[PDB]
Amino acid sequence: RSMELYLDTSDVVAVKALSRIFPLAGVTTNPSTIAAGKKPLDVVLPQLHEAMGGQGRLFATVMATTAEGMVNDALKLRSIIADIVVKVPVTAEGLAAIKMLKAEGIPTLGTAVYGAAQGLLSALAGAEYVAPYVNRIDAQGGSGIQTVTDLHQLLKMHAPQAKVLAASFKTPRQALDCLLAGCESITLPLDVAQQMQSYPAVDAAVAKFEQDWQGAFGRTSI
Amino acid sequence: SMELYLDTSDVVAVKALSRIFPLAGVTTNPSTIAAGKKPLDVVLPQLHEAMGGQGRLFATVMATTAEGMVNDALKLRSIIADIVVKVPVTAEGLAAIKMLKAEGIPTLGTAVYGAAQGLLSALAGAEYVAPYVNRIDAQGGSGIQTVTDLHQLLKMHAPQAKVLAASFKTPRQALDCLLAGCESITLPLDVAQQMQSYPAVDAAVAKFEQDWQGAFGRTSI
Amino acid sequence: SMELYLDTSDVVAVKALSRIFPLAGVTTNPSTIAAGKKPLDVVLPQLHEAMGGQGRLFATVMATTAEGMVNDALKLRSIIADIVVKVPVTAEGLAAIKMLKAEGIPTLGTAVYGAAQGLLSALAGAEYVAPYVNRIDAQGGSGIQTVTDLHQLLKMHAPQAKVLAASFKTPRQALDCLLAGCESITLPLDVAQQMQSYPAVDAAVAKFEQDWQGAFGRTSI
Amino acid sequence: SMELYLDTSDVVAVKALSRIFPLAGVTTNPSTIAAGKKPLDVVLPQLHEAMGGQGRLFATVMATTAEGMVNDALKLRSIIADIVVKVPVTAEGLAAIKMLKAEGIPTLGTAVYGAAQGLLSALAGAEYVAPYVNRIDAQGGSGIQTVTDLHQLLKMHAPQAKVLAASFKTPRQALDCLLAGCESITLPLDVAQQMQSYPAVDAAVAKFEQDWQGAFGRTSI
Amino acid sequence: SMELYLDTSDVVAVKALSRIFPLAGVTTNPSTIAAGKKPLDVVLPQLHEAMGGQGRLFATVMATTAEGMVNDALKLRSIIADIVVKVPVTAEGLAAIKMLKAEGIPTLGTAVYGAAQGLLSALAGAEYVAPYVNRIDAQGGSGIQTVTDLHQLLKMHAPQAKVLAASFKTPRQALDCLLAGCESITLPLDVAQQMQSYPAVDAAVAKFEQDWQGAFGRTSI
Amino acid sequence: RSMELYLDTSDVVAVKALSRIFPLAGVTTNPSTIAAGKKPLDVVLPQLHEAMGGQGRLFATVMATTAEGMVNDALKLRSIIADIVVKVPVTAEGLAAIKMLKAEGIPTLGTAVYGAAQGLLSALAGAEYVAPYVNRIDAQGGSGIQTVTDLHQLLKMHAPQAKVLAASFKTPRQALDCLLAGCESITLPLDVAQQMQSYPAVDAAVAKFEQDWQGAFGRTSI
Amino acid sequence: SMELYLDTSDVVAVKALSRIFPLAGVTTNPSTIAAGKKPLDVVLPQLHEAMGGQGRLFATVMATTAEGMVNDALKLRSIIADIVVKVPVTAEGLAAIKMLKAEGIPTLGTAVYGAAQGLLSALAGAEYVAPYVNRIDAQGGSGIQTVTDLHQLLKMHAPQAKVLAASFKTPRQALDCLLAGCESITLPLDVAQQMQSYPAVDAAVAKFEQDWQGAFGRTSI
Amino acid sequence: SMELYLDTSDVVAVKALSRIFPLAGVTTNPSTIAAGKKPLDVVLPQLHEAMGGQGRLFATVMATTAEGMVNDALKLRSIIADIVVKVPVTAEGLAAIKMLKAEGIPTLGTAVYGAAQGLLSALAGAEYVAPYVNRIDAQGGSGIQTVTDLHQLLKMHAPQAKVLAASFKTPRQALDCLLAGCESITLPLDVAQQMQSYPAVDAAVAKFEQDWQGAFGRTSI
Ligand SMILES: CC(=O)[C@@H](O)[C@H](O)c1cccs1
Ligand SMILES: CC(=O)[C@@H](O)[C@H](O)c1cccs1
Ligand SMILES: CC(=O)[C@@H](O)[C@H](O)c1cccs1
Ligand SMILES: CC(=O)[C@@H](O)[C@H](O)c1cccs1
Ligand SMILES: CC(=O)[C@@H](O)[C@H](O)c1cccs1
Ligand SMILES: CC(=O)[C@@H](O)[C@H](O)c1cccs1
Ligand SMILES: CC(=O)[C@@H](O)[C@H](O)c1cccs1
Ligand SMILES: [Cl-]
Ligand SMILES: [Cl-]
Ligand SMILES: [Cl-]
Repeated sequence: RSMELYLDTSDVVAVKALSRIFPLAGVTTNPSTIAAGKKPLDVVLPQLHEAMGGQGRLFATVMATTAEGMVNDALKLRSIIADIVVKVPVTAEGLAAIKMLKAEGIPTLGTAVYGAAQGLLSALAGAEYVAPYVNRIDAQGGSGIQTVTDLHQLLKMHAPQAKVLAASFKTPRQALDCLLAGCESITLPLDVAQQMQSYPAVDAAVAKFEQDWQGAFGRTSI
Repeated sequence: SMELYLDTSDVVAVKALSRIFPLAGVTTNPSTIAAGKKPLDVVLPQLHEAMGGQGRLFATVMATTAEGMVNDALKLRSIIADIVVKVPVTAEGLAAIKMLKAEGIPTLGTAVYGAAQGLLSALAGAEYVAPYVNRIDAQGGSGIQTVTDLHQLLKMHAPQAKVLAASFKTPRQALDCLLAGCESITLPLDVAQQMQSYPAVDAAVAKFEQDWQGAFGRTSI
Repeated sequence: SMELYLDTSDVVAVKALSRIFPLAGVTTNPSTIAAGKKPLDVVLPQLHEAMGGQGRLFATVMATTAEGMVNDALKLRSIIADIVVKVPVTAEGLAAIKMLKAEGIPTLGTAVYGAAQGLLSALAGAEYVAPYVNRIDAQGGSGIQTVTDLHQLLKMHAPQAKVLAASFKTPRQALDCLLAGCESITLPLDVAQQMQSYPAVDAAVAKFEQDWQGAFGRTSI
Repeated sequence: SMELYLDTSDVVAVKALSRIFPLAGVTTNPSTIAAGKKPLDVVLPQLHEAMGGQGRLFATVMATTAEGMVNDALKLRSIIADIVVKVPVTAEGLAAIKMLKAEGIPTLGTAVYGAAQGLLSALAGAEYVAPYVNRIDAQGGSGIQTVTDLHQLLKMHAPQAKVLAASFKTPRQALDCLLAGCESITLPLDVAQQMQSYPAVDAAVAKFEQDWQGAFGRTSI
Repeated sequence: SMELYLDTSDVVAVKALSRIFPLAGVTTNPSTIAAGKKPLDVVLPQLHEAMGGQGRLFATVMATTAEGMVNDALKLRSIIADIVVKVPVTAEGLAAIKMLKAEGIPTLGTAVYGAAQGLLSALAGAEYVAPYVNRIDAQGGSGIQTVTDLHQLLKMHAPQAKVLAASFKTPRQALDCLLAGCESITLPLDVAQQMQSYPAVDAAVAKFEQDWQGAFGRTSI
Repeated sequence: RSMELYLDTSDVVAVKALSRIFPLAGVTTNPSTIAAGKKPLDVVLPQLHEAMGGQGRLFATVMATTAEGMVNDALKLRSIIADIVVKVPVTAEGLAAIKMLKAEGIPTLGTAVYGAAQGLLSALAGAEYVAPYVNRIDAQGGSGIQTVTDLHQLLKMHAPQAKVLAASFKTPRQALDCLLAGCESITLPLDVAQQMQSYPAVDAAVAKFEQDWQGAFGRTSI
Repeated sequence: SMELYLDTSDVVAVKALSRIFPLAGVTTNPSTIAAGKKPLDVVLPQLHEAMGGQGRLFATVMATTAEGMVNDALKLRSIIADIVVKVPVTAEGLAAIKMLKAEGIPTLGTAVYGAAQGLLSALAGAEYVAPYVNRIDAQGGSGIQTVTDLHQLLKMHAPQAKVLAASFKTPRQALDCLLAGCESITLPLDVAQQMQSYPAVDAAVAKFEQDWQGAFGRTSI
Repeated sequence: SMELYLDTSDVVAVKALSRIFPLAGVTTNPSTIAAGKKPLDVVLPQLHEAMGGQGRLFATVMATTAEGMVNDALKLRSIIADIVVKVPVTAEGLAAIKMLKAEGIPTLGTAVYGAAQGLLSALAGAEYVAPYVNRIDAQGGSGIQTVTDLHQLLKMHAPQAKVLAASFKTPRQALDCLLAGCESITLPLDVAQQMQSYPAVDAAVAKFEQDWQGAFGRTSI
């Protein structure tokens, strides 16, 4: 029943480096980070999978406007990565697509979720993950944390096969607050993930350990 | 696990929104049947087909004695074999719900304006109870508090029944009902159709498209 | 799952309301049987018949010593094989409830005015505990608070017992007991006949009939 | 499910109240043993007999060292084979409790003035933990708060142990302890009597009788 | 259920307190080893023996790089076969914890100053997470809040991990961690030595003795 | 706006002894304790007044059963003690009496109060103090603390010229809980007051002060 | 605005810390006076001048009878004319506080272990009430809860008095008292020192200096 | 009534954002002054001019000793006669704040990482206390909690002082500080720039424009 922690990036190098340190469940991509990488899906998706040692889940986003075109995008994505999770923006056509994909047996995530009812609808349609945009919700004068709180309650009561996968972070604290509200998965962008490697108090505590050790013995080693 | 219903008799709307929303069914009442100009024997099968043969239908008895309500219920079931029969929760309605429980015909208790009235309908055997959220507000109560209390009462005192909240003017009313734990909900057309547009979602998707076009010169996968 | 009871000895009213309400049985007390002016050997089979041979019956012992109360319990059980014996929660009553649990005759602890007294009766073996909600109010206490505390005590510390709340002047009191978790209830006649009319529900049904008429020329299905 | 105890060494009171209260046993302590002037080998079997040969008994060790306390335990168990041994929660007492757990002799941690101390006694092996509610109050703290915390600590961190609350001046202290989840309790005689007999219950039974003799000219059933 | 630990490497003190406290084991850290002036291969078997061969031991790695930390873990395990390896939760420590999870060596994430950092160590595979309660308090934050948050985060998002709170100045800090749900705890010597004597307890036992000798001439049973 | 602590007794020697220790505002008598004292009102009441050194408020209960009889009793009590406060049990006739005595300008207390509504009624009729029987309410299965809480709120919102004067106590904790609920005055029975009279922990702290002082100066005193 | 005190009789420390800390004065007690090994007539003026003639002084009576406590108050006030006299809140101390109020000498009620005790000392006339926060904890209670209740009691029932919390092992205890509304406080030396230096502050000041140096080739102006 | 500040040394940005926002002034620190590459004597009057010659300026001392910081403050006040001097809340900074209050120079206590530290700075005389919200988050605490506690501490215990919260990554952090009561705030450039873009507002206005055009054939008044 462990939580799932994802990297929100398309940057293969960073995924390889951070995979060594973090207990990562996989990588979420979106069209903007794919485009930023400049490499097409059929190139970058296997590269990201390789960068995680072949383990973990990948997510990528459909691009078509109509529900049926979104199903065709899903089929292409799955032909690139057989067990990829298909992200579908939760519009009306997106809801139709999510229902179609549930009928086809292809796992989906409802993305670009700005409110709890919209998120719950995508889960009822069949999405196994629902991704509210926490920081984006804030920026249009709402509360991303409250949306995550409500959405998580609604999924657990009314669509219990789905999880919240919160996205859109500017600080580690936002992600902490989402987890404290029960949200069962999370995808962190690169800078937020990197702010979680510091803690100078830990460094000083290890330094005092070493000073005491090299002071009773003649060693910093064991 | 929750059941989302559409509160209409408009067969065109049912077919359109069946494509978008995860509908569990359609609830009719006398007023939307009438406004549809079509008799039960025509529009009930049209509704059933408009959601692709899956889905639950609900329709309201019209008689005013309990035995008359049982008669109405039998006619409705002969029109649609698995239909759920809405009985307004009056004294006679409670009698009808009791008799129909005996008959093995599933019932919903409708026109509920208060938590205890709703619980009674559930105790008599209704497997759904439908408080009128917005109408409760309109006589100076709180439809949300009635749904909250009714849900608690059903979950500990009549656990076979669900709240099926109805009567909404805004999507937020329905969201508040769901947050209070209400297990099913039926939405009128304009509320469901407000749950379709999201400007910020379209702006994010348009930005995705623009970035994709800047990098790959295309708009497609 | 909840048990709804009628608190009366009036046989004609039990007959009348057993068709409408979903009754689990009837509770009598000394004052109620004395208003009836028919002895326990008459009115108890009549009350049993007026519920269609269904539903449970409750009646109160009159003796003052535990051994006397046990004798009364055997009398009542000889009149109605499956009757539940009401015992006022005094010291002797507590002793009698213990004795009756040893005998295997189900009891209810009645005339409870405080949570601790009620819990003691449940621990003695009573299956139901009956606080007098309104009478507690009149002592300057809070019937609702006592019911709330008693239900928590039973669920934590005597889980084989249920609160069967009694003594009501308004439907709201009974609803408040049910929302506090109280698992059964017995209503006096007037409070039963205040939950059986709602002008808003009749107006709703009337508007439904008006639309049906204005669209099909009939008020029938 | 809850265990109610009497906090006394008075064999007459035990006989008389075991007929009325659903007692699970009797708790003795050195002061009440002394006040009875009878040694343990006399008064413990008297107490066991006054409970009708059922019931759990508790007695306190008197030794000051762990190993002496273990010897006191063995003495106590020779007097009453299934007695629970009360050990004051001092450092030596914690030692004794661990030893007695190894020996298979059920203990109770007594003279508990704080929640951490009580949890320690339960972790060492005590199956009951006995905070002194009123004494804690008298020292400037809150006995109810200590019972509340200790019960939470036991259910999370030593789930084989129960709180057995002791030291009471009013029935309300006992009730507050039970509402806080306390699974067992032991009452001193005066509090136990205040829990029997309430004038409003007697007035209610008297009015029941009086109008049972108004219609019907009788006293009985 | 709960696991109580001593935070020390003083072998004599461990042998002494293991007779009184219900210890689950001993945690060491590099400062406390150094202050003991004995190397690991000497003092770890000594602490194990001083606990009587039962009990879990914990010891900290010294390397700065993840691979060297894995090395230290193997060495520690050669000294004590079932020892838990404490890894400070840095980036390299997180790497070391993931590697050690792959190796099947149980780990504790130590030097934890915030809830998210601790949660990460559990996700990487640590079975225990040790926030420094008082050191968080000293830097202006709240060690109790960090423990409260961390416990919730582990119970819902990393359920195979427990909080093992460390760094205490008062018994009240440890109590508050346990009231927050903390499933294990490691106490420094002075703090363990302060929940070891209670004046009001000794006064109660002396009152017992006084009454007992006023009645039976003697003390002892 | 200091609270008022009263002693609930008519034992003159206990009043003199306990007034030395405690900051008493006065003494409340009732018929039972006056009877226990075996001395008529015209002799105990002046004795109690002097046992408080002349300062201090006195309270005594009427014995008559009709409103006009109670006004008579009140006039007699005021002839004994010019500024005595007249206690009136809150019955229907008691309420009529309190209205009449308000008209007379004679301060009154509504006593034998078992419910918040009853107590508020007595204050509305003109009582300046209202005395719920905390422990008697606890005794018959209710909550004297809740009754004090509700009564205090009612008086502050709806009868602000009146104060709660809580009575009937088996423990000091009941009294502290009344005070924490805002109750503005309290009358303590002898045993409860006497339990508020020693604390071993304080004596241990003082003994340790003395022992450190002796170790440093060999003196024990200043 | 708040009064922050130092809880010491170390003259050198008082002079040092008075330069850093915004102190309103110094509280002495018999233990710290004795540890300084100088009598009152010597050390009190030394402390006064170590605060630069500003600041209030507090000192404790030694006598055990009320008359003796008053006599001690007179000696104390002849040494320091505006000193506040600390009286331990015993029965005799309550008497002494009453007498000193009648004399017009300001008092603090010390060694308060419970909220009602503290309230009594304020009612008797004490301008300050000093609970022993950490010592209340060590007895198994909660010093923080005592301070909270006492502050509420003083504000509604003895408004001329302030809580002056004392007895601290951590700065967090002090902070929790101030958050509870505590209007004055007195810190021992080690807690006082912990409250000034924070490594993260120094790190931020160093980063500021480094940026300045990089942009201007200096660390000044 | 609340005071909104811009946290920058960028003279151009100050002029731009002065046009939009209701600024009360500008806070500088060493890092932003340094990043601007202009000495205090040059950039501080530039900033004053960019604010239209009104509003408050803040600048930080660089010295490490109280006496050094005081002379730094004198230099600052010679550049800007009414400037507020930011002093990092260390021990030396505390002494500096006390001395500067003696000198009548307004100060702000900066680099506050905990509520107690900040309160000390206000008690020493600082008119403003600046916790570093985001930096507190970063080291494992909660900057929002620190702001909340500090604001309560200042309002109860140092009412002449205001929280001036700083260090922000999002507008939400600042909103949460204001909702906790914090009375002043200083925003970095990018957060201030997120607070001037509102897509839904632009959409509503464009809809206004379109309706006005469809009715009057023009877009203006
Ligand atoms: C039973 C219902 O569905 C009603 O809510 C109907 O939709 C309304 C018309 C005007 C207010 S409510
Ligand atoms: C237990 C009952 O059946 C109620 O009728 C109750 O006994 C009354 C309250 C007020 C008058 S009678
Ligand atoms: C632990 C007990 O058994 C109680 O009886 C308690 O110790 C008291 C006796 C008298 C005043 S408090
Ligand atoms: C080394 C640690 O992690 C702590 O266990 C240690 O006990 C403390 C040092 C300063 C305050 S507490
Ligand atoms: C009327 C009073 O003033 C009370 O003292 C009353 O007499 C009590 C009975 C039991 C405890 S208190
Ligand atoms: C009056 C005092 O300051 C003492 O209570 C001192 O502060 C101590 C606290 C804990 C052990 S000694
Ligand atoms: C002290 C300040 O004025 C802030 O700029 C603070 O230093 C930071 C927040 C995020 C990165 S640095
Ligand atoms: Cl049966
Ligand atoms: Cl050690
Ligand atoms: Cl008396």
